[PDB]
Amino acid sequence: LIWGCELNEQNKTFEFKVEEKCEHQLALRTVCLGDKAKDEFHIVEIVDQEKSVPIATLKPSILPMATMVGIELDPPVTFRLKAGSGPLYISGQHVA
Amino acid sequence: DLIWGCELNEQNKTFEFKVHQLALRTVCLGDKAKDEFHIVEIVDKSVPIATLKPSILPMATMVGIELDPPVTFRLKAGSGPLYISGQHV
Amino acid sequence: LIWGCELNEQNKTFEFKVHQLALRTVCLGDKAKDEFHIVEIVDQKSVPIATLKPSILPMATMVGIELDPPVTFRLKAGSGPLYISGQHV
Amino acid sequence: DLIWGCELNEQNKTFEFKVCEHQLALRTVCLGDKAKDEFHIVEIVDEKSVPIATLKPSILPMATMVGIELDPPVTFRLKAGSGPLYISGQHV
Amino acid sequence: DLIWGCELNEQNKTFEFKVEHQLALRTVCLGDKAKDEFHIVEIVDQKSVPIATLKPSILPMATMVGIELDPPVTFRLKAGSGPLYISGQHV
Repeated sequence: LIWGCELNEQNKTFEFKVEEKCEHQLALRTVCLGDKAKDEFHIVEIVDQEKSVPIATLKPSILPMATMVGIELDPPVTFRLKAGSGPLYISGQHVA
Repeated sequence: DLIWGCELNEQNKTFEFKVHQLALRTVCLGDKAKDEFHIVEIVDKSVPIATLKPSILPMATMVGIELDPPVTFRLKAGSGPLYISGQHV
Repeated sequence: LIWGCELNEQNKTFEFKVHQLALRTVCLGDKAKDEFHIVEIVDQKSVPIATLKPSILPMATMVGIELDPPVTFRLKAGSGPLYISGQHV
Repeated sequence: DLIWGCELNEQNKTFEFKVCEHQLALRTVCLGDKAKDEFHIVEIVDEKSVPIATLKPSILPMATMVGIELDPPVTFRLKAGSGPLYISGQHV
Repeated sequence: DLIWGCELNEQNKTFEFKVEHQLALRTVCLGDKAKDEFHIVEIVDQKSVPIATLKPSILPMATMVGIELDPPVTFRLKAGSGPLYISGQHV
């Protein structure tokens, strides 16, 4: 199944988790802005312990999405909107 | 192994791919699309997967996205033409 | 190994003529007019695969598009020169 | 498995990555939101420097790196620009 | 395996990768002083095949995926002044 989250200013941080192990990874597929996103740089980072790794920088009028290739993560994973108001959408898939 | 494609627009905001797996390859705008952000998502949960705008980014390459039918593509925003392309796999 | 064509305003078509073609990139030449070019794959019908435009996106990387002969490439919109590259797989 | 990243910027232009064996697979390069609006170039140093990415905030603020798998130690340097420029990768 | 690259420019429009082992291309990118014009790079099968078009204020680099090449190959700057840089790995 396809997975998605939305990061935005009210909800800057989203923790993806899990009812089974199983060992399934989350493979990122794309990151993309909503069409009422403010016209400013939006930066999405992966958080783990404190270290975060920026992985995408976007801006509506410059670069509104990015294709993610090869990123496979071990749950639990935390995504965070380091900069920007969003909506910023992340998509992915379950992988074995 | 052989090419598939759909078209979404204002009067056709949806396309069900029904009855193997679909590998997406590209999403791109037609040349008369209006100059606005277009968002296409997968519903089966709604998950956006591309945001495009003719004078900013008129296409994207999709990598790794392989889907089991049935899946519906929706144009969450924008009026199209927006084309999705892919391959049976 | 390496292969490519050139579609343009005279030559809108190129037929890849009968194992397997892996597209690599599609890119515009430096004198394409500044307009939307669209390239579709035609079958034995039609699936737009790249939208480009010199001052917006003048090339794209193709990933995962592997084709069985025959297949034809059409310059649906635009003057060209537009170049496709590929590799026999 | 675990995600890796580094920040190259004007103060710290060079970042040396050091570790049963394990390559570093790069995933993305991207600019910070206060980077100056100028071209940033990043290169791998081994002395021969090979540039791998050029970015600029108002033109192309990030890129996806595909297939670049490196054997430690690797050195990243900011050939141009002041950053922040962020690199992400995975142990593989 | 190991990192390879070359600089192509107006004075040196060609670079020949010379001789088992293929070259997997990774990126192409422009220098911060390239002029603001379309640069094109093609593989010369010595049919030259363009593989990239870039321009500093529109698109200053691109990611190559799946291009693996047997030497001898030659890369040619079909337009543009450069510096244009190409990167790759021996696979």
